[PDB]
Parts: sequence; structure tokens; C-alpha cells
Amino acid sequence: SSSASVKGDVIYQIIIDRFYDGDTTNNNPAKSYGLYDPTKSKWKMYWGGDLEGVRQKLPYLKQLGVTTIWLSPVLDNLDTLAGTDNTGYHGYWTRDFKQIEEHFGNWTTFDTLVNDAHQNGIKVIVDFVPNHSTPFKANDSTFAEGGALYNNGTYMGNYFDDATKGYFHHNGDISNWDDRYEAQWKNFTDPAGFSLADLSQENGTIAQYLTDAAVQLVAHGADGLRIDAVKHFNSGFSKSLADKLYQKKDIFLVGEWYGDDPGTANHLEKVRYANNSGVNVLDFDLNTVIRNVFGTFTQTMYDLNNMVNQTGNEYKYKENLITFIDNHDMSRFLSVNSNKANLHQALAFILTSRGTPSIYYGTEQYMAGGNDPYNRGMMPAFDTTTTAFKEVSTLAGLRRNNAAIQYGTTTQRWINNDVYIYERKFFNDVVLVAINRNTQSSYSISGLQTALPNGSYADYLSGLLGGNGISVSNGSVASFTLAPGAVSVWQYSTSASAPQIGSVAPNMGIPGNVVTIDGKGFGTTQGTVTFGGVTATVKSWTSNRIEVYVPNMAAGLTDVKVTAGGVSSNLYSYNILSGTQTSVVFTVKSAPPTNLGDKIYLTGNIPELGNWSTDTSGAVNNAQGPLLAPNYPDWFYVFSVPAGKTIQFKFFIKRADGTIQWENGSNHVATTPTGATGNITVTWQN
Ligand SMILES: C[C@H]1O[C@H](O[C@H]2[C@H](O)[C@@H](O)[C@@H](O[C@H]3[C@H](O)[C@@H](O)[C@H](O)O[C@@H]3CO)O[C@@H]2CO)[C@H](O)[C@@H](O)[C@@H]1N[C@H]1O[C@H](CO)[C@@H](O[C@H]2O[C@H](CO)[C@@H](O[C@H]3O[C@H](CO)[C@@H](O)[C@H](O)[C@H]3O)[C@H](O)[C@H]2O)[C@H](O)[C@H]1O
Ligand SMILES: OC[C@H]1O[C@H](O[C@H]2[C@H](O)[C@@H](O)[C@@H](O)O[C@@H]2CO)[C@H](O)[C@@H](O)[C@@H]1O
Ligand SMILES: OC[C@H]1O[C@H](O[C@H]2[C@H](O)[C@@H](O)[C@@H](O)O[C@@H]2CO)[C@H](O)[C@@H](O)[C@@H]1O
Ligand SMILES: [Ca+2]
Ligand SMILES: [Ca+2]
Ligand SMILES: [Ca+2]
Repeated sequence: SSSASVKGDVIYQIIIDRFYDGDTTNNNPAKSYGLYDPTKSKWKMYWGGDLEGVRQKLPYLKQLGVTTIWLSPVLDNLDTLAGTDNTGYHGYWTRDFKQIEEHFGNWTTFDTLVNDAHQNGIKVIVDFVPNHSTPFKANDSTFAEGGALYNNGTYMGNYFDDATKGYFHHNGDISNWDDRYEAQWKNFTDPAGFSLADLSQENGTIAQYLTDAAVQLVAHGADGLRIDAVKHFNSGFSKSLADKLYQKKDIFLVGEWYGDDPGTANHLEKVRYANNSGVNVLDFDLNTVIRNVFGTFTQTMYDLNNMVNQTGNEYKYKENLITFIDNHDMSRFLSVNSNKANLHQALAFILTSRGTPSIYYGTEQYMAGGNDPYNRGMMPAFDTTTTAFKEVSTLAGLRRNNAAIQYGTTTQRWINNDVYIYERKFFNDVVLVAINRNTQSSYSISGLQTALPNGSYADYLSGLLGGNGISVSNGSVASFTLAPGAVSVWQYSTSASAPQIGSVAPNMGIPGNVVTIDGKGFGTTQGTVTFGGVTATVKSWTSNRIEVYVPNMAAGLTDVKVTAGGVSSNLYSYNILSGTQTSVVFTVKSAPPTNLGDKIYLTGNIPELGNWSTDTSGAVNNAQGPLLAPNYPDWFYVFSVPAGKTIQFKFFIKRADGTIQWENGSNHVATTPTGATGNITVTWQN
């Protein structure tokens, strides 16, 4: 379906309470009375925006070029205050994952918005928050709701009556946010003075409950999810949850793994997550550099090009990275740099670069505001004539119609501290983009080379951002002047004469799942699709999109190939799992003494456990880990493995110097759980 890939889309991120109040009758419901501020002066109270308000503004969003709305969390949040004028208006403090937040509407309202968005050719992804319930104080159960969790109105439990249930972790507050055990098993804290009750995704009831809630959003039409705080709950559950969701529909998943930029201690773990979990990630690596190049001017175009190259080398599916200049957890771009030309440049960069851009609501209306909560002001106007509105609409159309933006390579063609001219190319489709961040200097551009075919090209933006026309002859662009602060875009597109795969999505699944191949040159007459040479049953076939069912074949990463008119396409990988997954805590007791830098990994006889690999790089299906060791000399971590299967595995130490020390003896043998979760505990064999 069109849900699988968002490569041709523009994502628009909406903080529901702050966008549009389409129904004033749900502003202050009796269920959660007293959390509404009609004056819009108490920044952490509900201001009244809702799901019906988003639906009423569909015409505006369509005209802007939005093709996927990312809705902030829609499920029932805390019904009380959490300290002075502080509420769950933002949606991240969930008390009931089965019900829509009453300030925003009900399930009918959600269904109506999603149905009307789809009628307007717009998809809806929902922000889903599995890490925690709501604010609590460990020493006082009367604060807020004490972390209470309900199942469609039926009480389940809170932080205080959990002794015999184990729905929450009880390990104290996070202190070191970079320590991986603390970040995942300790409580998320808020500087106001409270913690968020940390759900135990290793508890079978909670794992199935969260799975059911996510599946319910997809049953109601959602085209995918933005999964909150994926660095804060085990990554086995991310992969197992993604499995369940892809069995339901070929939706799109992206996870928020905040920060951990290149060169940092936890960076490789984030890259491995993006490459193996089945969940793509928000592009924080590029975000940092975008803000320093166009915002603070502390980095240059060389740094921006370097980060495009670095992310291009590390992320297997870099075209699934979701890019952004700002968001609801950082100051708005215009508060970093009030120059609107620099904002237009940053927007053009993400609109034409690899991956899919997410534009924070109101950027195009020139909203400004410092960090949370001042970056969550009310959408001020719906003016369709702003320069930014026009720019986004125009470039969104280019991204929908030119395959180079969706799937292309990226090649630097001209660079200095202020100017970046880069080229996207997908077979015969080419887009050359020039960006000059300096708003006071023009640059003479000579020696520019290109893959564009011969001819004269007008700026695709029609000079909106100071662009100019160019003349191309035999790969050379005639010398021209790039105006101060300008953005100029030159493009070429044509029909394909052979099958060209731009995307296969989702990137993981089991036999029988629907998978979508997006590209060009497939023809109108049905041809064939193979996975590792195995013919797949075709669900639908068009010139640019093929839907297939994953064949009942052996598990592992395999290559998808389209054959049309006897000619075969380029190959695109897809990870076939060994069956429906379960998320299992693997513990190895009494391992050998280790030194700083030494880490233990798990490996075994199925692709989920790396097929006996000892490789620990960003590759797909290699050794699993590393394990953590809060209970040293015992080590543990949580992994997604096929449910109800007998597996063989061993652990190994990867010393700081790269040396490998295997457990001795015979392989450990175990049968995995049939439910959502379970535990496999063994003793290290010396
Ligand atoms: C908000 C965000 O917090 C975490 O992110 C931290 C990250 O893990 C750290 O590494 C570090 O980031 C570095 C980064 O690595 C560097 O590359 C970069 O250069 O510098 C960064 C800044 O030093 O610090 C960030 C925090 O700045 C976490 O990992 C993220 O998942 C998280 N975002 C998402 O999670 C939540 C929770 O569901 C949402 O927040 C909601 O709940 C919060 C707590 O009640 C409310 O915010 C309060 O608490 C925050 C955390 O202590 C405070 O930062 C914030 O000022 C305060 O208002 C928040 O209003 C509410 O929305 C996020 O919206 C969601 O996107
Ligand atoms: O001519 C090919 C050459 O073009 C670009 O080099 C630019 C350079 O980026 C500018 O800073 C300035 O010095 O002009 C040069 C062109 O004369 C590419 O960046 C470079 O890779 C390529 O070889
Ligand atoms: O390479 C496949 C092989 O991997 C594992 O064998 C380990 C063995 O466990 C270690 O003790 C040491 O000898 O290195 C071997 C890898 O070269 C599995 O145990 C084995 O079943 C599997 O075939
Ligand atoms: Ca309302
Ligand atoms: Ca509520
Ligand atoms: Ca957690």
C-alpha cells in the first residue's frame, strides 16, 4: 500500500492541543476537569486543540504539500495536575493506552480524521509512548495518579500496588542518561520534580497490552507510528512489536532515539538499532549539523556534507531516516536564527535531501519560541501566501514527482564554507540543488559539473528564494552567480525503460506479510518478483508500485528483484524472520571477569541471533548485544527471537582489543516462549 514508504512525502508534526480547536465542547471535560486554560498563558495546561481541529484544517495541509501527518500522542493522558499548572496536554503521560484522550475527541473522532485525511491523499502516523505511564513521586502516592494504568477504563495498577503484578520497573530514577542500563530500567525524570512510572516491557501482560494498543491504532486506520523514547526501553521489544505491526499491515515505523551523534559512546548501538530492529530512526545526526550550519553558524557546509556522507555510510536504509530542523523538544529554528532566508534554506535542504522531511507545525507561519514549552505555542495563522508555505508546497511536489529525491544517491558538486551544491540521482532522474547560506554575499560558481542532460534549466522554485536558470552542456554547467542567501533547484525526470527498484518496505517481516516495492519501469502488465530467487505471489502490479506476499521461504536477509519484459531490476534487501517473534530476556550467569571495554554478546543458529556471527558492527543479523551487567558477573539483555522455537546459542566476550573469547563446551539449547515475552537463563560454560 502507500503506507509502507514515505520517501515521496512531506511529514508534518502536529502537537494536537496547540494546532486548532475544532470542537470547543471537549475543552474541559468532567473526567479531567480543571486542566484547561482559556487564556493561553499557562504554558503547560491544555489550550484546546483537538483531532476535529486537525480534520478541519485538511485543506490547508493538503495545499501546503503535506502527505503524512505525524500526530502527537492521542491516547488518554493523566486526568489530574502534576504540580502547578502542569498537565498531559502534550500526550506523553498515558493513563490508558486503549482510549483516545477526551480533550481531543473519542474513537469516532479519530476514525473520522483518519478517514478524511485518507480521502485527501494524506496519511496519518501516531506518536506512541510505550516507555511509561504518568507522573509520580515515590514517597507520595497522592501526587497525580500515582502512575495509574487502565485498560479501556478498567484499572490495572499503579506504582504502589505492583508487588504481585510487576507491571512497572522499581529501580529508581535515571541519574546518568548515557548509561544504557539506567536509561532503560530506571525512571524518566522531569526537572519539575517528578518521575514517570516506567513500564516493564519484560512483563508479559504489559508487553501484550502495549502490542494490542498499537495494533488498535492500525486497525483504526493509522498508517504507521512514531515510537517515543526507543533508547529508554529494551530493543528486543521494539523488534518484536514491529513484527506484530507488520503482520497487520505494511505500515511505516520510525523511532525516536534522541541524540547519540557520531563519535559518541552509544552511537553504534543506535545505528545497529536502525539497521536491525525493523524500526527506522529520526535523524538526530543530521539535525545537529543542520542547526549549526543554518542556525548558529558554528559549523560549515563542509560539516554538512561530511554528515551526509557519514550517515550514508552507516545507515543501511538511510532513505528511511526522518529529517528535521527542529521539533517539540528543542528551540524553534527562528529562535536560534531569526533570518527567514536561513530558515528557507534549511527547509529546502531537508525537502530535497535523502530520507523524508518532518516539518514541525507552524514553521511555515514563522513561529518562534525557545525550548519546551515555549516551542509549543498556538498555531498563529493559516496563511497560504507565506514564502515558506509556497516553498514547501513547491518542493513537496518535486519530491512526489522526481524519483531522484525519493531514492537517489547524493553527490557533492560544489562546496565552500557557505555554499553547498549537491546532486540527487536515481537512474535517469536527476535533481541538482544549490544552497548559499550567506545572506550578504553572492558567489561566482565556476567548474560545476552535473549529471543533468544537455539543455537550459529554469529554477524549479521560479526565483522564490533567489534562484536562477542554468545552461548545461556535456556535463558542465556554464558559470553563473549564486545570489545572496539563495536556493536554486534544477531537475530532470523521464520514464524508465527497465525496472528500477527505489524501495522495498517494510524492511522486515514473516512469510505472508504484504510488502511494497516502489520504483519505476515495472510496466502495466504483470511480470514477476523474486525474493532470493523464490517467486513471490503478486497482490497488485502498477508501473511504479508492486505489492507482494513474502514467500514461505527460509529466514534471513534476502534480495528482492523485479522482472519486467524479461529484464531484471537492481536488487533490494529484505529481512525474513524465522516466525512471529517473542521478546526474551537472555541472562548468562557467572561469566568470566572482564575489564573496561570488554562486552559480552549472544550468537546462535538463527538469523535473529546472527547465525553464529561474532561480528558486532552495524550489519544486519550479526552478533546480538552487547549484554549489560548491573548484576555482574551475571550479564543480560533482551532480544527478539521466533516464538515457540527450539534454538541453539552461545555467548562470547568481545575484549576491548577486538579479541573473541567464546564460552566453552556444547551449545546451550532452549525453547522460546509462545507468548509476547519470556526468559532464558543459563550459566556461562567454562
Ligand atoms: C525530551 C527527550 O529527553 C531525552 O532526551 C535526552 C537524550 O537522551 C540525551 O542524550 C540528551 O541529548 C543530547 C544529545 O545526545 C546530543 O546529541 C545533543 O547535541 O544535545 C542533547 C541535549 O543535551 O538530552 C536529551 C534531553 O534534552 C529522551 O531520551 C527523549 O526520548 C525525550 N523525548 C521524548 O520523550 C518524552 C517522554 O515521553 C517526551 O517528553 C514529555 O515528557 C517530558 C517529561 O515529563 C516533558 O519534558 C520535561 O522533561 C524533559 C526530560 O527531563 C526536559 O528535558 C524538559 O525540559 C521538560 O519539560 C515533555 O514536556 C513532554 O513532552 C518528549 O516530548 C519526547 O519527544
Ligand atoms: O570542477 C570539478 C570540481 O568541482 C567542485 O570544486 C569546486 C570547489 O568545490 C569550490 O570550492 C571552488 O574551488 O571551485 C571548484 C571548481 O572549480 C567539486 O567540489 C570538486 O569535487 C570537483 O572536482
Ligand atoms: O561457526 C559456526 C559454529 O559456531 C559455534 O562454534 C564455535 C564454538 O562454540 C567455540 O567453542 C569455538 O570453537 O568457535 C566455534 C566457531 O568457530 C557453534 O557452537 C557451532 O555449533 C557452529 O557450528
Ligand atoms: Ca477542543
Ligand atoms: Ca485524560
Ligand atoms: Ca524504560
